[PDB]
Amino acid sequence: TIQGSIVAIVTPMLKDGGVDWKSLEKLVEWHIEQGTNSIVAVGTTGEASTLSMEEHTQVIKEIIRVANKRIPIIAGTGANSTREAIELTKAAKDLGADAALLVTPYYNKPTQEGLYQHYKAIAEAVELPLILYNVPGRTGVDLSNDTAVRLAEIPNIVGIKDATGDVPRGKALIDALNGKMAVYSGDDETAWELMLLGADGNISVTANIAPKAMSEVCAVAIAKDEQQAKTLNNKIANLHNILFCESNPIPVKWALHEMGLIDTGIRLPLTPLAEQYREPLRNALKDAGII
Amino acid sequence: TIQGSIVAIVTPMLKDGGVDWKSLEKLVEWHIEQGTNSIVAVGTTGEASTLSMEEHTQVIKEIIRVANKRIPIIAGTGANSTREAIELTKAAKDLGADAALLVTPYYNKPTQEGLYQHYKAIAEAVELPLILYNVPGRTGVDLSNDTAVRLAEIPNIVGIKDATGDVPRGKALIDALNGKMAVYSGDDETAWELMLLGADGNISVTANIAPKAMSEVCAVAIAKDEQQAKTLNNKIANLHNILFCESNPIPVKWALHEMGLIDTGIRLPLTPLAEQYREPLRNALKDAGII
Ligand SMILES: NC[C@H](O)CC[C@H](N)C(=O)O
Ligand SMILES: NC[C@H](O)CC[C@H](N)C(=O)O
Repeated sequence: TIQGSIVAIVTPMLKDGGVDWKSLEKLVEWHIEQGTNSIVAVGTTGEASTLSMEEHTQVIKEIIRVANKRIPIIAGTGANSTREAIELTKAAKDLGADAALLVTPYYNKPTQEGLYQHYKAIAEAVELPLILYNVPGRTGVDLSNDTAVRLAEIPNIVGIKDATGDVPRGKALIDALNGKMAVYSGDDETAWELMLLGADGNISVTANIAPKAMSEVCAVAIAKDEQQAKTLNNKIANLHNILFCESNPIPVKWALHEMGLIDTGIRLPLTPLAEQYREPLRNALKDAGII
Repeated sequence: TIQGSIVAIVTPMLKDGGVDWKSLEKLVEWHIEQGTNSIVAVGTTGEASTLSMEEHTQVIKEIIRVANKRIPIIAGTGANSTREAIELTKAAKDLGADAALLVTPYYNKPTQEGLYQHYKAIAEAVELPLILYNVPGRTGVDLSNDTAVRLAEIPNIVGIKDATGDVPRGKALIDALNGKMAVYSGDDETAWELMLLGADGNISVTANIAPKAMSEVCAVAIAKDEQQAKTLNNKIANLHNILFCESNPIPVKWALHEMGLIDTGIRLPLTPLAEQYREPLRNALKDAGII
């Protein structure tokens, strides 16, 4: 169901590290304006890790309050604790979220069976649509294809954000599923292919700075028009790259700063994009005509 | 300054998942009797991840209580949020812990400067001996040896638990430091060796089930008695592989239960040891002469 360009929105902040609400609001209007099809409130890009449970909720609320049921809101509710995860996902449901995005427990390295029990428990406790998120590189674990298929077997588990970048792998998964649950790309670099291979959209980082372009690439990629997917994606490829020259979302948050859309806020352990990649990013933004 | 066999103690649980204060005290009293030099309260092996801040504090509290100041107690105060890490570290300092172990921020993948700043911030915020902890495999990040050496400059940043298993790298660190801060092995398998090369001890998983044996091994390798370290390690060198047949602390918590010391308690996303590894471990234990 949820399709298109789904931007994983940053959580704008002030120089001191407090959430920047006036700037958060403006960004939601701007995505809805620009053609963004949905939004993940407080995902990895949203500095979920450095936000308190209250800020997590406040943001989820604000994004839902400014969206005003105009486009669906997916609430970031992952945790490396099953219990903790149930608490954020219910909070989300109560706040009126359309769906929840739960990354695989990071750092405690659960077994594949633990990964199965973890999600099932969450699925049977809060009646909300749930979208799994696999990004081994960050978590320390890797939700196998077979595990994903066992889970698509659960009422409430409706999709899986796939950030491997491993396309044929992503393809195997989409095929094995036969439409039982959605798949979205969690890798901007190869999202156009994944969607061209039948993925329901991209939970995009690049979409923070180029929402129109992206939703256009998504539309035509889900539409199965190979050449336009390539042709329009190519206009923004350089961006999928330069936005990870440092850990996401260090750069995109600097990208948005150069765009004049947010202040330089970012919570430690994260840091402002290193002075070294600031001209390199500034040009890439100019080559793409975003400024 | 704290040296020898340092056990990352498990956090015993009842079938329902709540802490087993009865058994926890027994294990603390039994590690002291066996020869364990220090305990790490609520670290990875102790499920810091699935215990609330309330429980996190209760456990450091109880372990500090029962030890009665007979051995030093290190508190696992790590978090991937700087502000949070500071709160966890403060509570430890208030509870009366001797030092604090802080795994590098996990999952948000900070830059090396981010790592430097993060720890620099905790050191200046809390007046307490601190022990860095690097385990790329679970965090998605790698505290470079050069960042570690930079960080050794900071007054109360007094050591680093290297879990890489990368011995050459390990010695190169021990060398560069020239005593600026203590180095511990975060890897049982190669600990005996790292210690022969200058390391101040092992923050050991195996010490959970073979405290006396590890205690023996730590001492002799700290004495630089090569053959002895080697000969004693052998007694247990196979237990270093079996305790990780699944994600630590999954195997270890079983062993302790097989040793009739704790109940089957373990929190999701983690699970009881998979049946296919139960006999194998039992016989590895029996071999070692533990059961
Ligand atoms: N308070 C919100 C929540 O902590 C954010 C999740 C973050 N990854 C963490 O476990 O710290
Ligand atoms: N102390 C509660 C806190 O949520 C612990 C979870 C944290 N992600 C950890 O690895 O320790």
